Amino acid sequence: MEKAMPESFVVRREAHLAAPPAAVFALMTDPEKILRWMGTEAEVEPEPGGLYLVNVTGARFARGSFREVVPVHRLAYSFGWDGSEVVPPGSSLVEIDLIEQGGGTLLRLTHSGLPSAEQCAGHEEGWAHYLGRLTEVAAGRDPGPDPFYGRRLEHHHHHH
Repeated sequence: MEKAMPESFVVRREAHLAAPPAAVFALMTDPEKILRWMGTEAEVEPEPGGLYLVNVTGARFARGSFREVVPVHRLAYSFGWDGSEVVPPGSSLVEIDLIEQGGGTLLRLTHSGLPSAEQCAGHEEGWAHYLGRLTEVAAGRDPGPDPFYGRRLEHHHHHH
């Protein structure tokens, strides 16, 4: 009936970036550049040994599980969007692929799993904004939107 990995439900999205594939990887390879567009706390390749991990939301993922790593090319790993319950390893699969093209760079995103419609509708809307925000950075840094971050000469408390 539905033993492991119930149903299928697969979501795929595409986007056109005017920047090369190397620039896109650099953004996901740099923990500080991410804070410029989303991410309140990120840390990658910390102590010797190499370890990619970023807390996109909350702080739940039980244990990491890298499947395949290919810099400036493609990435394969799972962790869930943490948009509901917890989404443990195997419950969903996230993959990002970079393809070089004459007119900008094409980025393909596939997210498998989605055991509930709320996660499907939430992930579809979540990935659209995430991908849309990334395009703004790829086509130009310093995003117009200021969901939380937006430094612009702010006053401060005077000494007393």
